[PDB]
Parts: sequence; structure tokens; C-alpha cells
Amino acid sequence: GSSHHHHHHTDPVIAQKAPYPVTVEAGKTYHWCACGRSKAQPFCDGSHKGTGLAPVAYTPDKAGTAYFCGCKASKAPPLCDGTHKTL
Ligand code: FES
Ligand code: FES
Repeated sequence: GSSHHHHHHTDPVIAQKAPYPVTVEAGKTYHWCACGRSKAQPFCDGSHKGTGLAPVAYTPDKAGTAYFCGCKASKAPPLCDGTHKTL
């Protein structure tokens, strides 16, 4: 939401204004927390229940480091696209 006045209970919250780097395995599906509520960031732990928000599945083609979005405002979820810098 562009509006800055209020947090609505269905809005994502920032976990941190910085990515969560994670070494990922090729072909394994990761479930990114889109809501900011998970206690196991950057991954969903079911805490989204009650907000209407939902995790995003991410299956990398190859092994490497994925910089998952921590601020929850990336325009290219689930990965950091730098939006945290201006959020
Ligand atoms: S805990 Fe945040 S999307 Fe599931
Ligand atoms: S942590 Fe969200 S865009 Fe970088």
C-alpha cells in the first residue's frame, strides 16, 4: 500500500529492511514468507493465518545463494530487488 497512515491487519509487515541470503538446493521448493510474520524468516511457518496473505513457492533450477526479500515489498517476490532501500 502506498498509503503511510495506517497498518491494516491484512498488510505485510517488514521482517527486516534487508535480504535473507540462503544457500539453496537445485530442484527443492522453498516457501517464502510474504507476510513478515514468520519466526523462521525468510520461510513461511504458518503465521500468515488471519491476514489473508500466503507464501510464495520458489524452486531454483540450480544450487546457489538466493537473496530472499526480508522487507516483503519486493516487486519481484520472493527475491530482493532493492525495494527495501526506499521503503
Ligand atoms: S508465515 Fe508469512 S507467508 Fe506464511
Ligand atoms: S529485502 Fe525486500 S526488496 Fe530487498
